[PDB]
Amino acid sequence: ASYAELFDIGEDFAAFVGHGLATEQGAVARFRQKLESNGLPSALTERLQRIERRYRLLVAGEMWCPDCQINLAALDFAQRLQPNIELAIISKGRAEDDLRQRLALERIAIPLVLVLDEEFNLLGRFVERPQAVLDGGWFDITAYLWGGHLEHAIGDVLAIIEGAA
Amino acid sequence: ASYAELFDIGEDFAAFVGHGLATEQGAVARFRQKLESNGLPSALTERLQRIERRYRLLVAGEMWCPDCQINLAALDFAQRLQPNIELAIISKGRAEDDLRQRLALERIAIPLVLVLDEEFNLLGRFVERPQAVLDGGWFDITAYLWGGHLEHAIGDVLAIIEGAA
Repeated sequence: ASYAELFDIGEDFAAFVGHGLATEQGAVARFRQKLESNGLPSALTERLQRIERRYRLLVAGEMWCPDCQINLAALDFAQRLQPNIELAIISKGRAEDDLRQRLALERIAIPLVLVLDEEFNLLGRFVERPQAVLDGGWFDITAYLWGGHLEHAIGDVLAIIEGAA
Repeated sequence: ASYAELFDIGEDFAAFVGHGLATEQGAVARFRQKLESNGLPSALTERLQRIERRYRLLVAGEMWCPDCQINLAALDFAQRLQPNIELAIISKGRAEDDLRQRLALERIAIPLVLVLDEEFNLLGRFVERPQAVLDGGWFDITAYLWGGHLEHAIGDVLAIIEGAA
């Protein structure tokens, strides 16, 4: 299926979360509250506000995955603040079946977030975790699992949008 | 999660089908029409009508899978004819994450259909294909992919219900 066809059958975040176990919806609620209370740095907030074109994020994720709970709570926050961004979420299994060849991936690590423009051209991708976490060791991964890198998922995605033209 | 918790977040067949690509919904429509036109043997139809207790089928499946398209179209038919049976469908990924240990499976072949009673006790399972297809060769698998074993998915499931007490 084309990226447009996949984004069409993808679910929105509210629906995605609504299909999760009570425990998993509570994990997402926890990461959401951290952003709602702490907010975001002003430099990042400014970069978000300056996004004036429409971007589509095609995600492969699942509500039982801790990395999806973490990073998608973040990207939902961003999208609710900046509705020029929109997420649609398909399954890991569907990504394994239809996205592995074109993306040149042997396996699908979730969340896989594909950043597309309005004509569904692929601008880049975020895979599993923020790059500052993927460059780190035990310490960074641990703070991340605690929700201390939520702003990095947003920053990474903005970076891909910014990196394009 | 318990089998009750998993069946609760499972989607019904109509919803499951509604999230599929137009092409995949057409495949399901095709297998449905074959049952709607041809029907079922009278011996099988009788065994279906005699199911007087409530049974819950917890399925792991995905709309892009040909085996799920085939066998779940069949089991939906059965359930619409015999509403003492009810399907709820969760993802392959969630089955990989939460059902592999308790079922003693190294991998999840879909559809995985777990047959449970009303107190969510596991009576048995159907895995990927009907047993008469799994015992066959190229010829049987080919007729199966063409939809010539739809009645066997139903029969297998009734057999598990019948095999219990």
